[PDB]
Amino acid sequence: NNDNPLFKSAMVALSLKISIGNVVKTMQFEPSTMVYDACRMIRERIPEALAGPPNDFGLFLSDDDPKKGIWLEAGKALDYYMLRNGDTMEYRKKQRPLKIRMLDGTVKTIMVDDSKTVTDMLMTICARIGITNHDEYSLVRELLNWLDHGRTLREQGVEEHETLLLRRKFFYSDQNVDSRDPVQLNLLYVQARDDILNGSHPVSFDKACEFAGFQCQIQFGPHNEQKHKAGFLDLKDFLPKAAVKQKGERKIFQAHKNCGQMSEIEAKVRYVKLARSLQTYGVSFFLVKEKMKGKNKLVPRLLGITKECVMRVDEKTKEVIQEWSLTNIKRWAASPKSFTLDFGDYQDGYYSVQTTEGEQIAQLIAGYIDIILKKKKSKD
Repeated sequence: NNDNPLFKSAMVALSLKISIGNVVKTMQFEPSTMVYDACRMIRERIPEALAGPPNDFGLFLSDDDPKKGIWLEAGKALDYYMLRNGDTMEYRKKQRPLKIRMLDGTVKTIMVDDSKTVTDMLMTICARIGITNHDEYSLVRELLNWLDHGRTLREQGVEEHETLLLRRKFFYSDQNVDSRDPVQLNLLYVQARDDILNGSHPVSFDKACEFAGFQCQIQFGPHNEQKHKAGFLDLKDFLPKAAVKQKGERKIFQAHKNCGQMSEIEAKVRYVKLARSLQTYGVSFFLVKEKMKGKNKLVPRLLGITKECVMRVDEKTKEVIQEWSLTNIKRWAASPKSFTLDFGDYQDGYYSVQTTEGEQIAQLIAGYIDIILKKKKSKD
């Protein structure tokens, strides 16, 4: 027998455990409290919440599956988040370290906001490195597994120990090549070289050996028959996977010889101009399976996307069977198994093919459209 002089009924307040590091205090909020207000009361009742400027801190609901933890939006109210008495929010630092592979082999570490999408972080990353054309850029895990620009790193399963790659994804505008800025020249070189080498830029066997000849001149200096003889080369470092044939060593060394005493800068300039001169340059290819009239077996075929068109290309000859301008495409739709283009009245029938790349294809087509729309308003 003992009543409680402190008993208060009809209290309709969220009783939440606030977590900051080793510390866990319990605090009371009115459910309709804006999140930016909850952070404010946290800062006024727990001194460990003053360890950094407010803009660096947020409320975070954790989860056994890290991809499912969420940062609460400043503009919402606690009850939007179906909070029940006894739940924990962490008042948590928003900045995480992120490792991007640098051109000199080092890895720069950039602080990025764990609460923002990959689109937003790309501005941060390019500014900290000094890239101007950031809407042409994207990220891949070091390990063409492009990440999703409309989702955070956390919700795609990218862990903080992972090192990421900054690569050019869209080919909308090309600055001129200038031997007077060797740093910029080396960028354009490294970008064209990696695309040839990894197979993003398909090239003939003959051409793949000509690039390799330039790459030899750039990495070893003028050809030296004494040191650059049979067996010298690690072909996987100099040829696309498709191109690796020991017939190539002799062919690469010839091209290397034909450079004579070309300087490393002239070789880089000649490498970039050659790549830019191929009709494959700036085209993203995807492997799809078409259906022919009659033929119940599907034909493998390449789908090429550019800043101007979508293209049906032959898997071997690389010649363009058919090309549709992006302005002739009314809508598209992807599935985990298919990709489909609607052309409106420009054609009788949809274009539909099997591919595991439907979503990647759609993201490329939509990204080019978004660059085009952004460039049309900014020229008005």
